[PDB]
Amino acid sequence: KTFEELFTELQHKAANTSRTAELVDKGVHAIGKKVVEEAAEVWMAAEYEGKDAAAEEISQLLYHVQVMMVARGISLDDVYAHLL
Amino acid sequence: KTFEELFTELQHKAANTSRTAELVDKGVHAIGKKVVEEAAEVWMAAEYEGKDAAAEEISQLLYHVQVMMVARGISLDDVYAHLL
Amino acid sequence: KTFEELFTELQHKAANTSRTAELVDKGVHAIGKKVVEEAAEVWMAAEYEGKDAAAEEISQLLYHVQVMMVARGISLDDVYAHLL
Amino acid sequence: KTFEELFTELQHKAANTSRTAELVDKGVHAIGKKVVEEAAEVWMAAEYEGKDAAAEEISQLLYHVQVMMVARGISLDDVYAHLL
Repeated sequence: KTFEELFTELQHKAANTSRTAELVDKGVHAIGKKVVEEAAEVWMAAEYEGKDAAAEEISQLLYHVQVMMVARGISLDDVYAHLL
Repeated sequence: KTFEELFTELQHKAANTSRTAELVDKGVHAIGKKVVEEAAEVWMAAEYEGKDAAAEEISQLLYHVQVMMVARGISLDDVYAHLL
Repeated sequence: KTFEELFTELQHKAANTSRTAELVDKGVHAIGKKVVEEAAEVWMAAEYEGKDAAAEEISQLLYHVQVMMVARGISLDDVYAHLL
Repeated sequence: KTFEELFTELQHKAANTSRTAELVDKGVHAIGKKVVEEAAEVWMAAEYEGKDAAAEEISQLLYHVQVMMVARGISLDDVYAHLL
């Protein structure tokens, strides 16, 4: 249920394709389009929709950011080190 | 050092202003501009820069996403419930 | 060759589908994804690529902005009135 | 009143500062933030607001795209050549 647990789950699913979202294969460009569209959706939901809708969009944004981390070999420690 | 720990730290700093980034006062629009500009920076860094640069940009994005959550009263449980 | 001429060409192609890009049918959400992704690409090219590459990305952005105008029934006069 | 005329007006105002918006001085990064935030505003207005509000946001996006062209030395011919 932790951010760290779900991330390790994604690193394993990326070790290989046709089941769960394999954007890692498509690459940075494809993942970047999603990050960018989701950020706009997060802003949109935060402004016009309810808390639940905003939380759903935020989860999609986080998911794609995590996928981008997996695609570039970035770890939670690398990111956390900067969150300070 | 956990995503959950840093988030609770921000919820407290939002209980009041002029010290650490108080975007919560400015509102959703101000935070949204940041989320959107940071997403594009994340994509840019992921494509042209190194792993560390990408991780720094990602941390900035996550920070602003967390701020947006604080501003809208969204909790980690709300978001995590959707990450599944 | 004028912005105004190409726009009127697009308004006609939207009067009906399967030839040239018919995003008007898919709707605002689909065109919005493109505008938001191209905006980031424009920023990216402007920063890391040459003038021609940046011009190509800018043309893609303008095209999708124009499509959004068509999809929402917005005219050049409506927009131009605000450009002042 | 034409896209081409307003653009030539901006090229002259960029020949020098403190009157009309001088982004050109601040550079690509500052203009890029605007392009990226305006694209999200364009999408937002297109989805939730009226035609006029969408037109106003579109005008702001075009203005900044034009400024970006000025800042990078890109001409209308360069862009128009690609719009085909």
